[PDB]
Amino acid sequence: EMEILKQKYRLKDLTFLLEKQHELIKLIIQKMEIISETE
Amino acid sequence: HGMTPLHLAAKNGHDKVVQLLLKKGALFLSDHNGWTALHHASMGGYTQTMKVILDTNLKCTDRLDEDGNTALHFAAREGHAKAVALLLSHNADIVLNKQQASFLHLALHNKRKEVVLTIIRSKRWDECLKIFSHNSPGNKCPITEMIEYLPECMKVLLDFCMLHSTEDKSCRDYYIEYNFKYLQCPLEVIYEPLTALNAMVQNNRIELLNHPVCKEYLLMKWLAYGFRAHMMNLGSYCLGLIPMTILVVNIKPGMAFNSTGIINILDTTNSYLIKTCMILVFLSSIFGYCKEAGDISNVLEWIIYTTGIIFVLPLFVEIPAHLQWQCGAIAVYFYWMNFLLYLQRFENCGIFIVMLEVILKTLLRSTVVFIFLLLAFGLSFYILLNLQDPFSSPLLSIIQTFSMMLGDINYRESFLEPYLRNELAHPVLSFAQLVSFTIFVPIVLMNLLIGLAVGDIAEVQKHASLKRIAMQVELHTSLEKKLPLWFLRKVDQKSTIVYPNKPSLEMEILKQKYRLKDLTFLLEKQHELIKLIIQKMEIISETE
Amino acid sequence: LLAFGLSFYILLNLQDPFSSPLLSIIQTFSMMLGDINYRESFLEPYLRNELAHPVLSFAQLVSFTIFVPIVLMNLLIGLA
Amino acid sequence: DISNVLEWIIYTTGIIFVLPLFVEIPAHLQWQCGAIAVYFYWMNFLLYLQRFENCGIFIVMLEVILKTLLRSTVVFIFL
Repeated sequence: EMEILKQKYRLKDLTFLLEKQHELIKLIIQKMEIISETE
Repeated sequence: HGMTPLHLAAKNGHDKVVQLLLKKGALFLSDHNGWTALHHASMGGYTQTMKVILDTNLKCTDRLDEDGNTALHFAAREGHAKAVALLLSHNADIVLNKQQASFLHLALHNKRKEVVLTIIRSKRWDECLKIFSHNSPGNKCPITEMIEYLPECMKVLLDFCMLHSTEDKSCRDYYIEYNFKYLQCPLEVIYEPLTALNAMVQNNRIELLNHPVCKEYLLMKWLAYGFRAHMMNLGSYCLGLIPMTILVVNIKPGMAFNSTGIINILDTTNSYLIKTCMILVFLSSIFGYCKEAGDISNVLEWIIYTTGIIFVLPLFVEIPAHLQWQCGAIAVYFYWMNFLLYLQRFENCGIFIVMLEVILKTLLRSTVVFIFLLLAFGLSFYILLNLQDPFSSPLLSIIQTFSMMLGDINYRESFLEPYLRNELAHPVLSFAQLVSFTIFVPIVLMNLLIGLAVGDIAEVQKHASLKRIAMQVELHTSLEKKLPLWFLRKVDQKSTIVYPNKPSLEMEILKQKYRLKDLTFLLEKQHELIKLIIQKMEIISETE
Repeated sequence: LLAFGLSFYILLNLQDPFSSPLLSIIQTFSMMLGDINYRESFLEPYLRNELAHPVLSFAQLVSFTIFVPIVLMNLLIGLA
Repeated sequence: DISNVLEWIIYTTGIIFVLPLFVEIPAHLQWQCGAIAVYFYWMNFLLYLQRFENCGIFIVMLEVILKTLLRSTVVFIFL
């Protein structure tokens, strides 16, 4: 039970960090500027 | 796909651009498959976009796509509990899907615990419970769905139905009340007696079945009709079981008797008791025959009734005492053997009867090997020890072998005394056969039986409480189906006040698997976004 | 025990151990542990023509031996 | 194999038991061989029952228990 709970906490931390990373990448796409491929 | 740029903005959850579009003369249209901006916001679970888009017209809340699903259906299916709460608070409309799958049903089928909890805590929980399909092959009543899929949500709902009040010290001030609204199917085919309990027992909801609400529901049904029916059945059986026992105990076996009294000089001392007992036995046997007119139990009851008729037959026509008392012995033996099965419908004795049945079944399975071993050893002992009374006949030889299987080998009297007196025809052969028999039957066969029994008992004890509650539920369901209309409404309570003072691996693994699946999906989306970043970024310095 | 004791009391009424209902149940309780007095109680009366119901008594003996000392004791040992 | 030895004993004792068909023999040896033959005949029928879906597992259990007993027989005989 202790090992399974530790794995679950590791996965929860991975999930939280992935949400933060996804938000940061969305910000990168939102704020970056494009001057060559403007279609 | 007719996707408006507003649809794209809602799909990717960009509040500011949605506000900019809506402010500068945007219009609410429908893309291919009938979706809209609210549908995409529900799919993405962007609550801010919902709250910004909902207060502009108040007309896109209830829109049907090409399949009939609304924003609430997508929000509940994707697992966005907060978006579901925001939609429900803003006068969301519940409409059955073209498939007849409501948003609560979609949440239950996808096993979203927090969405279901938020739905239950919503002020419109009863309304959302009301609308469901009464005839669709799937998408059954919500209570059954949560019993099957999410036992924890149902446990929380029952604790909400616990109604634990007067929590002011343990000073005999408790008036805790039990409510039974959610244990009865809310639709109103046929009327199933106990839908919730049957659903719980079918899905092995032992943790849910052990809840105080369910236990008290079963207890209330017991005191309502189950105890009455149980007492009626036991009295009907005892009316013939008991007088037979008095007849056997108060009359010396092998002696003829009739209504007047003992006829084998006439006693005329217990004449009234004897006449009453035989009258009761005859009436009970006739009642049993009539109930048969209108399985091992059937054969047992038929033998009991026939032997009861023959035993008390001298009421009208005299019969020899020999046949009378043979039938009396058979009748009393099978009467108590059948009372054993009558005890099965109890919460304290049923599991022992189940264990007895499984052990008996295993013994009957092994009886072929048993009788072959007994035949071998009995014929051997019959040839070897033919000059002894126990082994003087083949049938007596097999019966004696059966008797000594249990370890009661008469080693001294059967082997040693004849040997020292020079009575054994084949001494070495007889002693070798004795050693072989002792090694084989009483050691190996009995050890095999004890191991099989220890496995059977362990297997039965694996599902003890579930089996007990299953038998109780089945008995109550049969009783409800027996009493058609009036007794149910007479005894149905929906509420009872109780005075206490008297004045886990499969679920965890599945949760981990869902977490990993969500991580995988988010990683695909993140990888796509990074690929887009590489595709669209511009490079002016390192052009090689 | 009540079933088997009453059966043995009717079937073997002419024997001292089963001469009374209470003694019959006590004797059945005693022979539960596998101490069935097969010879003295069944075989010797049978060869001397003392059993009132020989076939019934032998069938009941086989049923008792199958039921109590085997099945009941095995059930108790598994529960323990 | 145990089956081959069982069958050989069965056949030899069967020949000796019904030998008076041609040559007379003392009844003592005849009936000793008859007892041996019938005992081993039913013991071998036990193995013949093994090729069934209802009795095979009991024969397997008997075999494993017998093997364990033969393993422990050294300590048994010393005690």
